[PDB]
Amino acid sequence: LRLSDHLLANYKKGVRPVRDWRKPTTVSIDVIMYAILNVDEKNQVLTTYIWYRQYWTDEFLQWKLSIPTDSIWVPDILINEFVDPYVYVHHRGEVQNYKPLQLVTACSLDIYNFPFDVQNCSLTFTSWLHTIQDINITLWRSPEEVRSDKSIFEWELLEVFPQFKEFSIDISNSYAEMKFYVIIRRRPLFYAVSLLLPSIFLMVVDIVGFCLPPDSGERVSFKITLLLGYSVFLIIVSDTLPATAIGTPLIGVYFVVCMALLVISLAETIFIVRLVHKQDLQRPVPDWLRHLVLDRIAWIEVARDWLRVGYVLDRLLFRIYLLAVLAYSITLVTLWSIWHSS
Amino acid sequence: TQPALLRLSDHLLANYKKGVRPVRDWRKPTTVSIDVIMYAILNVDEKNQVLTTYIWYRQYWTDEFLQWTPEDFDNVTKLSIPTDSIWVPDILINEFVDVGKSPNIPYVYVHHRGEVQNYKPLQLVTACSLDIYNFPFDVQNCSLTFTSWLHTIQDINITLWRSPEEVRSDKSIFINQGEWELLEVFPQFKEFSIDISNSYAEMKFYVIIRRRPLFYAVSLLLPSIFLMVVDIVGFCLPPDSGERVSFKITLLLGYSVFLIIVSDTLPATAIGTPLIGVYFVVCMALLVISLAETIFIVRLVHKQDLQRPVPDWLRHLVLDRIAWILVARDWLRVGYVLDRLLFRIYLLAVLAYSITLVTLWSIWHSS
Amino acid sequence: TQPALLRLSDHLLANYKKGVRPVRDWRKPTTVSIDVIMYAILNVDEKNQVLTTYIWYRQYWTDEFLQWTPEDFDNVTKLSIPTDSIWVPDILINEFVDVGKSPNIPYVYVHHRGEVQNYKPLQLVTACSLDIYNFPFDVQNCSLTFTSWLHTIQDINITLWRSPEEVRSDKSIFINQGEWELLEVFPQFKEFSIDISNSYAEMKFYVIIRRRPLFYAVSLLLPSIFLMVVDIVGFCLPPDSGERVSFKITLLLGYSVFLIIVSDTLPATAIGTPLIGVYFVVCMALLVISLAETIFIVRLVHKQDLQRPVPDWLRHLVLDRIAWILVARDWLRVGYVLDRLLFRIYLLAVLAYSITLVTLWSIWHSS
Amino acid sequence: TQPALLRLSDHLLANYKKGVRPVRDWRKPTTVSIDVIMYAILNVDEKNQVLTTYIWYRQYWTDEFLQWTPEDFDNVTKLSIPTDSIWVPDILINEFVDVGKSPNIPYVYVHHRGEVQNYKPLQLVTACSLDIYNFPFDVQNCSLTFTSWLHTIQDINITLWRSPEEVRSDKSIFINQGEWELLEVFPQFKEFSIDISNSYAEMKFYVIIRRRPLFYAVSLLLPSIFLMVVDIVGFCLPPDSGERVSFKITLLLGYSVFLIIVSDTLPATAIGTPLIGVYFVVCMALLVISLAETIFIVRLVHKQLPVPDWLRHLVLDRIAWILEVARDWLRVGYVLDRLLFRIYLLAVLAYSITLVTLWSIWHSS
Ligand SMILES: NCCc1c[nH]c2ccc(O)cc12
Ligand SMILES: NCCc1c[nH]c2ccc(O)cc12
Repeated sequence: LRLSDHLLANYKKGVRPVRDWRKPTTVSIDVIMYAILNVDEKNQVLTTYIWYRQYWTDEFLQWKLSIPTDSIWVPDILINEFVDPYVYVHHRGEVQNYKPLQLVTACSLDIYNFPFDVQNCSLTFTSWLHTIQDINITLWRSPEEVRSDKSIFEWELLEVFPQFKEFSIDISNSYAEMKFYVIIRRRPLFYAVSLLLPSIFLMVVDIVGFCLPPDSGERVSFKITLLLGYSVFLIIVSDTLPATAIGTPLIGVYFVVCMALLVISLAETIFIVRLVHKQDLQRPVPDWLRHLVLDRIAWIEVARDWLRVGYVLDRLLFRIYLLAVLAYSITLVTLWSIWHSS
Repeated sequence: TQPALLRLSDHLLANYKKGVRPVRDWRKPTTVSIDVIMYAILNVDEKNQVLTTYIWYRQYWTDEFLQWTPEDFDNVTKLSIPTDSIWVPDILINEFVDVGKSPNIPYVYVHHRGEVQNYKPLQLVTACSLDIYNFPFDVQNCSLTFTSWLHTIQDINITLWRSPEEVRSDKSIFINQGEWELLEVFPQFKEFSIDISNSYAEMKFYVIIRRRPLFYAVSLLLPSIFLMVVDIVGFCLPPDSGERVSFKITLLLGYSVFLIIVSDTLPATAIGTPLIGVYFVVCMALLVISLAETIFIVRLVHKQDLQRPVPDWLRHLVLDRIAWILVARDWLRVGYVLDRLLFRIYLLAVLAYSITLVTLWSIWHSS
Repeated sequence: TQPALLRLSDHLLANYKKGVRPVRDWRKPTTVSIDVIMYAILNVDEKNQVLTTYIWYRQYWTDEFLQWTPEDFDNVTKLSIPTDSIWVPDILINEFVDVGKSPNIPYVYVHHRGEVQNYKPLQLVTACSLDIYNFPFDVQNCSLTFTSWLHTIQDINITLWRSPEEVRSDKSIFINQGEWELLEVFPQFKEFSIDISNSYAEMKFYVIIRRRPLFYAVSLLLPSIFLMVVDIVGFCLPPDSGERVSFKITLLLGYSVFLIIVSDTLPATAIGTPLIGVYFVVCMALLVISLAETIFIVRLVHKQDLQRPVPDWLRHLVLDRIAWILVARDWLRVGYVLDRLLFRIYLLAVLAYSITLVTLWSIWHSS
Repeated sequence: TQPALLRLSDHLLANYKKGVRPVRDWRKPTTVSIDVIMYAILNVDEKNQVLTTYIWYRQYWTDEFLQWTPEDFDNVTKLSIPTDSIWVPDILINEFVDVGKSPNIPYVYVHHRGEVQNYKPLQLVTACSLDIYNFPFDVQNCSLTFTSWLHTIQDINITLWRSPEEVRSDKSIFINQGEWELLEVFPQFKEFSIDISNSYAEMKFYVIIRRRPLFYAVSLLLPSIFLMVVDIVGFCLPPDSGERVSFKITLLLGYSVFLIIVSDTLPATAIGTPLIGVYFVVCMALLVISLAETIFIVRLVHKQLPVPDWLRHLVLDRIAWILEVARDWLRVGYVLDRLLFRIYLLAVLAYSITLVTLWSIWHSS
């Protein structure tokens, strides 16, 4: 009890421990990651669980002692991109600080590879107000060699490595910047089942629908039901994939491409249904665009007028849709290869 | 005591009282200089109220009790002492709904002439006016006001550390990510007085903000126009006694899904739904009317039913409305002419929808 | 000489002991006038029955130790004593389930006669009843009980700064743009006694609020009405025709999705579900029953599976039904009477839904 | 002259020092009565294994240094002393995780015989083992232990202000319209000792909370059973080789939306998913299998190949006993579709049975 009274008398919080104020103090911090947490995909902020572990170098306190955090000085080393009591002090001249934190740090998020995304984010360390001409953050050891190889970890933590430069930080002329880039990976299984699994069947059922007779009215009902299916799947699209200034990911483009393609197919099918003997109306073609289109096809009552053109247009659209499906498959293969590479 | 930093700090904080305002004459109000630099507007979340933002905040007021003269002390020109030892003005936001989670930092700089610098980040959450009538092409005008919560004008006064024209166009450190882009910050100085004649000092920072609708356009708009163009052929291309019974209900369910999608991302507000939602409701009503028409004039009601006398004065109307616009046979003719009328109404509705989307885009771009 | 403020603050705070109730006679209670201004209703959580609201709170008590003659201290009649340096009473809301992220105001005005004014913004997370039987046309009242945690009437007595009418009809700074509209704030003071000699002062503010249902009406009421209307009008199709089968199938798919998201959207409390959830699940059951009727119809005529069996239950039940409403052929007649019965049931259900909506709106608008 | 309250407070705290046990004698201990009243169960995070409550915790210890004759201080028989100027028992919670944000009450009465009372609201966050295997019909049993911390009895003897019967039915102030229903608060007294030399004193405020399933009845159970019935009637209605693939994929999309809602509603634990997530996943798997088989059969029949004959013998012998070369393919597709329908009916029967069994266990409490 009386030990604290003696030590607290000859100590001031506001002053830096220095023999002379010209000499700059040295502060060391080692960042410990654990249990990576949810990342808000909106490209605004990500939340992670961290351990601080700050080590000091020189203090004018000499005589294990436990003291409240308000009885010893703690430097205001914080994070530049940052949003949202017992002290382990030794009599030899070293102090230890134990406190868990959540960064909830703002960063730049990449969605263009959803859901197989391996994005990079930074953890910059500095002091918000200190000029840091005397409290530089030169570290005790280099975390590059030791931290990178192994760590103690819906998201996967992959690699955290440091990087330093002298002059930086925009709040003031701050000498403290030891950036901690963070690499994370996402579990895609739930996202795969929720998005890719129902969508890929929406690519193969439409192929099956092309086997139906184009002139038959049953294909119209099939396309109507698939249009309702895309209407329903739009809810999944809106709920699952996030919003970003870059827009929808590379997967989201193919969804609207296939929806537009099926809309065009349905419109063509309905037009052919009208123009075949169901309604016909002896409607003639100008015979100019007809022969032009026939010449284009040449390289890779009222029956032949409409049935042939409808069939060839349906075959062309089926080829286009199969090409779109192949592009989708290639995109997923490439995304999975690049994500599993990391 | 050889470094004498302890001596300097204890000399400045010897007879200093934190609670007393630092003025030699009590009749002179203390003037606070405010600098606000935007960082992000992350997590706008619900659009009924609330606006989350991150700013970098500064304060510059002169303390007359910390005017220690140099050339006799350690010859320093800059001292840092904890914020818990000096008087700090009670500057607060009127819309200060949530304090948020921000690191409260000590050690405000104190100059050798007494000037105090109070750099501090603020993770603000404020309540402002959010008009979603033009969604997704939305531009919002939210206020970040700063005022003394309890001190009056003759106690605390508010000024700007830099001229307003510098504040408007100094979005330097702002990160240009997320769905929202900051356009303008407008500082204005309007006094505050609610009940009695104790004049307050209030400064308004009008944060003009803009939304990027690219994702929203791709996700919600382009499918909507696809359903419009499906309806346009659907009214005229499929004839009666066909698949129209399933067609109209399927597109009606699609429009209902569109209303659902608009609803989930847009919270309840004094305005019911944006203009796009109003047009979706109108198209749903038109589809209901078309379905009622088809069922009532085709199939079991009229096509299968026989010897049902249908008179009325509508045949007198079609002798004139068909000129203005341009029992089985009678039923087919009346169904066809009313279907053409519904075609014209829906074509007008789609034209109005496209025109209003163009108008909203023009307003959003010309902001 | 010393500044006027420093001398006055030293004179007031010398030999001043907080934690002692500032009265020169301990037998007279300290009257703490209370005034509350409602600023915003941040959130009304029916899940946890907690009301999140933001109010501007003012206190008013007389400290008999902080009295000074204005003739001295250079004619000063007001000060800024820190809050944590004097006696501040123990009034707090009994309904707290969370303190809230309310900023602290470290200053008060002490007048030259001892009158102390406390201004602070309170972010309240308080428990309520939150009956959702009338959703969306929902009117709810919440109490804000201000009483001292452990001070009786003989120690602390709570009154109103303003007259009850002024508190009731304030509507000054409230944000009239959210989901909830503030109807009134009803203050009334009742002495609360746990026993015969431990009466406690208590002030109750009744925050009566009213939801804005236009958004919910457009999002939920219009689609959920159009869908049942088209379901009614689709019974005009022949019961035995296969065109109704696809109609029923796709209507089932769309309406099932619609109800999935609706049931996700609707709130739920301990009492159960709103009055419209009953009609929604009733329509669920009715649509399932209609599809089962189609199942029975299709198997009769699509194949020869049901042609061989004959009705063993006879027409007695069917005869009673046709009296109440007013081999194949027999099965088709059974299908027709069941279809007519389901038509009556749908008509009754939709009529009841419309009457319920009208009654809910009339209750909501009247009060 | 001097105010009675001011003079009395000056006299009481002049010789008083915080940190020393108020009992003048060095032998007999300091009894500390306790009275805990539950107000609300704010949050139960099963993933983090933290129980967030809100109690009204009261202490009644008879201080000995705060004794005064009323006749000497203008008949003041009761005084309000700041809680930071006198000794207060250091009773903490053994299951402590976080203290939360609770209002600060800085006053405590002392009577003319030194009878201090300390009422305080606590937004406690405690760690208790939570099992969600019976969601939403789950009954939890979370402890609440108040310990002596520094003192090792014969200094502080924690006792109850009221008998366990009074504290058991503390529903006079509870907000009983939330998700969790407070069943009982049963206190248990037991002494634990680090060493045989001396023992500690503690209480065990067993708090049993039962979840109200009516919150999720319309959100999960009714939509789930509606989708089960819809899947059944969608197996029944369309022909197996007919125009069903479009309807089946629309149904699959709807049920995937339902699973999105479920994942946004159900809670997650390190133990695993509740008993209904298994049924949801099983129904998804069977629906996907049915859609894939129907797609395969329709593709083969529209291909126009007759039978592999490595399975026809077993299908006729075994698979057929569930109860034009493409015609045999259509028949075997129909047989497998009927088998899948029977499997789905068995699965929905199991789902219906387990819900009543879970409800009965929940109702048994
Ligand atoms: N910035 C608000 C200052 C203010 C002026 N009048 C008030 C009345 C109550 C209150 O809490 C605050 C105020
Ligand atoms: N002085 C008010 C004490 C108090 C607070 N909450 C209470 C609830 C019930 C009661 O009898 C008393 C109280």
